[PDB]
Amino acid sequence: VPVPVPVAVSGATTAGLRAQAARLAGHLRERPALGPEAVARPLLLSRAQRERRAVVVAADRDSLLTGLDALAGGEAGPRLASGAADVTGRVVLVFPGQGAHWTGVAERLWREAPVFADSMARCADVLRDLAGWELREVLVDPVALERVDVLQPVSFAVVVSLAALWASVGVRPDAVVGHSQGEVAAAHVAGALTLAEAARIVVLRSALIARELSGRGAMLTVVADVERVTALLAGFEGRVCVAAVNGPASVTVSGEDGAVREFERVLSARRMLRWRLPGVDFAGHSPQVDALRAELLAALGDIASREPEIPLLSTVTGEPATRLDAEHWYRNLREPVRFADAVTALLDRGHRVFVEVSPHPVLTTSVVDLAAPHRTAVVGTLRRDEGGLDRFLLSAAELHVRGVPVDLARHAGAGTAEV
Repeated sequence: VPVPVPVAVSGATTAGLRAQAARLAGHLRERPALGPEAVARPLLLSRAQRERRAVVVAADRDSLLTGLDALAGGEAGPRLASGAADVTGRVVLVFPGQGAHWTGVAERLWREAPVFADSMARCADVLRDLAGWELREVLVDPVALERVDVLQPVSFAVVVSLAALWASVGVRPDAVVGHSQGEVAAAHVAGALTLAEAARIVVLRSALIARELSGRGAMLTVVADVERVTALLAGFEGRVCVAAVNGPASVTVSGEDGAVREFERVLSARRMLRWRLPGVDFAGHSPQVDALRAELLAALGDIASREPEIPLLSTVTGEPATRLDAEHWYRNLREPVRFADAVTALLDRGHRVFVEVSPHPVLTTSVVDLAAPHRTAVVGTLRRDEGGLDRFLLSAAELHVRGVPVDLARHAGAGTAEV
């Protein structure tokens, strides 16, 4: 099977970029034996990367030529990224909460990307000791993944490992932020927790949720701002509460299933958009969590932690994180998620590049909403049913075309073919 490479072209203008695409396609059509793997490296390392940039991520001629023809003709394509190389400022890795996972994610990337494979095997080691089960086996098991005690640790391993893959192409965070469950991964990636200790927290906390909360609640995201959602919760006091504030158009609420379904009727009547968080069978960030507190502090005990090597913006406080002790990890389950606040604090400190480290983008539209009016690059990593190295490289290309430093040449091969 051919391997995907990022094939880069650029111009001083959009019409210059389009003409360069057409010229490359013509060159390839004059040379029938010439593949993307022959030309990709010199296009990156031997050509200026100008103001208007595109990348076609392609493993074979035909798919490269399809991308290039689309680019030349001003059309979008499924493995074509293009943009203005105009973004400057610091880089944030965002780790999302539960609801982005899709069954089968990470298996293909384990086969295709040795840095990701490695991280995933380091995770499997730590999770084997703790949870018994074998990470790679569980990745493809839809029945196991519905269980919160399996899903949360698998999700943690996947996003830690995607972060390692980003680092291998030279995209390292200046700051991190993790929404609810993602805060543990963010803390690890920030250097505040070992892999082992982070994993212990996710494993012990997720097993306790599964025992005490699973089946007794649900969580719902509403396309609306928190002022509006709070108005609509009149009469739902103590039954459905605000659990997260993600942006001006994304607020999540939490409660017992019946009560949430009553609230959905309020929203429906009013033509408001909403959806249940998939795979979430508990009322996170609600008073239901009070009863877990004692067993959680006991199971966690003393946390082995250290000062983060880069800033970790907590979604407990919306501010740089203090002690990451057991009480912190309880509050990361109990208290409303201040995601919008955390992202806003980063925007106000010159962060302009946001990489959601996830199987599928769930918080990117909120980051885009919050960032306005600043010039920013906001990308995800994988998408539902697109778990290949090709999709990862397309995400890396989406940064490159906005002028963010990324080492696409790491995956560009060993080509020496020119012009």
